[PDB]
Amino acid sequence: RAQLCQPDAHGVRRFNGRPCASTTRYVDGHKGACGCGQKGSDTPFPWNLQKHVTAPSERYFDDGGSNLWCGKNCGKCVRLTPTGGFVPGKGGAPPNHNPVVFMVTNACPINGNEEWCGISGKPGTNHVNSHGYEVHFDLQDQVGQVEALHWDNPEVTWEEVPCPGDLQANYQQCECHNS
Ligand SMILES: OC[C@H]1O[C@@H](O[C@H]2[C@H](O)[C@@H](O)[C@H](O)O[C@@H]2CO)[C@H](O)[C@@H](O)[C@@H]1O
Ligand SMILES: OC[C@H]1O[C@@H](O[C@H]2[C@H](O)[C@@H](O)[C@H](O)O[C@@H]2CO)[C@H](O)[C@@H](O)[C@@H]1O
Repeated sequence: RAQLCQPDAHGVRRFNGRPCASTTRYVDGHKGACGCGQKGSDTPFPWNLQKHVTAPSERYFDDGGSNLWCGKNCGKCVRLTPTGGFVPGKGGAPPNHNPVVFMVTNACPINGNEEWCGISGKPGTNHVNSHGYEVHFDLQDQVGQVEALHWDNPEVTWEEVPCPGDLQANYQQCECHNS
């Protein structure tokens, strides 16, 4: 048993009652779906390639909707805490369980990401991905910031939290701020 969050009666994986999420890492260089770069260009601000930022699965990104530009949850922050688990063959156990806060600045669409981001309802509606998680967080890794955490697709618990001050200030520059 590599996955430590066990499915509840509705199939949703949890760990001591808290909901779990799967995670992956990505590199693509795009500005992304919250507009965190210069208007009209596909160029991200450097901080949006360097900091702890995430592309959640589509139905969380837009709070049940399908908009892939200025989703409802752009600019939210989530605290992810490793459980020690992982999907066998698709991750590993991390060296510690320090929690890390990430800011939503992009989206992981269902199309082309069915295994991890193919979840057909928002959290709380008992819809899960193919590995049993109600939400997925794809972590930006342009500058190796996920490797610096030594995270290889860890299973995590997840919660929304207020953003740290520096990430709030960064988000103010994104086009979707106040949309
Ligand atoms: O589709 C989500 C995300 O997947 C990333 O690839 C995963 C891959 O699915 C998994 O089998 C392997 O173990 O890990 C990699 C890295 O997390 C891919 O890099 C992303 O572009 C994609 O958005
Ligand atoms: O990059 C600006 C462009 O972002 C689009 O979102 C993409 C994002 O670029 C990509 O990194 C991620 O993997 O997929 C999302 C969703 O397809 C956004 O949809 C566009 O409106 C925007 O112009």
